[PDB]
Order: sequence, then C-alpha cells, then structure tokens
Amino acid sequence: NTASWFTALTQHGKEDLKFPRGQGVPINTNSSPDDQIGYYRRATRRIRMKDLSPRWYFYYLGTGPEAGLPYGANKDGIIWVATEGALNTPKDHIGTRNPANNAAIVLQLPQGTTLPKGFYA
Repeated sequence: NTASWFTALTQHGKEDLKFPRGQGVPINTNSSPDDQIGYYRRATRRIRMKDLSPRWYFYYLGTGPEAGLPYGANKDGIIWVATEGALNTPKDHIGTRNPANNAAIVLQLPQGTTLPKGFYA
C-alpha cells in the first residue's frame, strides 16, 4: 500500500483548504526546488454515523491517488499548491511512501506561511 510522505493537516471548520499562491508545499530537505509542487487530498472518516474531522495529505504532482491529475484541475477534495519556480512535471522519482520501510515526515511549512482558518497539524 502507498501513503503520503508527510503527516496530514486536520480541518476544524467548514473551510476547504487553500493556501496563498506560493505556499503550502511541505519542507523536504531531500528534494530539489523543481519538485516542490503537488496537491492535498482530503480524507474523511466516520465513526459510531458521527463524522470526524477531515484530514488533508500532500502528494507530489504526478504521484498518489490522483497521480494522473494535471496540476490545476478542479476536483472535489483536491487542492493544489506549488512554490515559486517549481516544474510542472510528474515527480515519479520521489513516489509515494511505503509505511513498512519509512514513517511519515512531520509536515512543516516554510516561515511566514499562513494556514487558513480552522487548519492545524
């Protein structure tokens, strides 16, 4: 099974995640500036049905459950982020995580990043 490389953002409001134009890409010192572009995918969970808080997981462009999705496409539960000068190419070489060999990276955002209302890590 596959997984995000990073820990997910939890939603504490009726808001749909959305960053300012140049923010949102989680830090990863082991990737190049060309690779800093992807999407957050919302994951819902119900429990007893009581609906839990939605979590958003980041996947590099061209990987993850929506690997075939071009950057910018409009789909429910998919929002896009990219930092200045990233390449609009699939990041197949980074891929997705296998929890059997690697644990998730703690999601961190660059300094001066503004998280929207009701979103925390």
